[PDB]
Amino acid sequence: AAQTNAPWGLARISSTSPGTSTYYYDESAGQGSCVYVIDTGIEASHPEFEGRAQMVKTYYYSSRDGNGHGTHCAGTVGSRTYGVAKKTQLFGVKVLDDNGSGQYSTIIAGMDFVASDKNNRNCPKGVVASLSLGGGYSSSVNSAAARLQSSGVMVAVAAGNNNADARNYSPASEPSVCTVGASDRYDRRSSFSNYGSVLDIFGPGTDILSTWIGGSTRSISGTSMATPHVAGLAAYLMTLGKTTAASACRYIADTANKGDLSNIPFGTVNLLAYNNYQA
Ligand SMILES: O=[Se](=O)([O-])[O-]
Ligand SMILES: [Ca+2]
Ligand SMILES: [Ca+2]
Ligand SMILES: [Ca+2]
Ligand SMILES: [Ca+2]
Repeated sequence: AAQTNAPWGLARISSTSPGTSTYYYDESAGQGSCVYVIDTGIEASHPEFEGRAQMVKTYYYSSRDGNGHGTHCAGTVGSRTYGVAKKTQLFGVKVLDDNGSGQYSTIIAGMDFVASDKNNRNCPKGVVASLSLGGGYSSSVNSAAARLQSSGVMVAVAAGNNNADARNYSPASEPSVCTVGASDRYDRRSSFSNYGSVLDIFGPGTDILSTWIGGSTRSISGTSMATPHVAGLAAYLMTLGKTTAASACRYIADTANKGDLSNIPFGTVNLLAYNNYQA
């Protein structure tokens, strides 16, 4: 399948070269998979989600996304226009308040929640969790992410936006999950992207168009935007039967575009998420 005039990041994930604008992907499109977006919520009523999104948990007075961040990330996972995996099921877990903030205790509970809640959902092709969030190093937060992964969920987490080594941030620094850095449309490391040995992969993260609250769209930047590209890619590849939740991060690294990013510090992987889709 071909989506013309796609957001650059979608075109990038199905290309061996920067500078194209069509996204190519197998029409299965992540059908039968599920992606949990653990964030500020998801505006499930957005036409872009086509009834495939729903809120399943909140720790606050509403399950509504009063911020936009979670809706944007969910859009990059699975919206019809802005998403990687255009037929996946999206589940929102609101661990961040409408200011985009959340206590680590709440974030941990949300991860635990997903590990169990997947047993209440129909996801025959597998389960992914996307965590576009983080803060300073916490062994408890890392352990929660490790448990979620161990439970059979492909966990993708943002590296962080500190232009620093991700070793000092969580859940970025948990080795067993998929830690995602950000690139731009010219295949440069995004100016803000964290780096380091713990990164597994880069995805598009600068100037990413997606859904926003109030039935709208906007372009924003962050490792938060790169992460859902990788989460959606995992769901897509799992639906194709090419990999599993336990092995998807490694598979994505194996099959990535290699050596094509600039300003990658010595000792950080030079790997850009790629679907290797061949019609
Ligand atoms: O190229 Se675009 O319109 O910023 O995705
Ligand atoms: Ca409500
Ligand atoms: Ca450093
Ligand atoms: Ca890892
Ligand atoms: Ca290893």
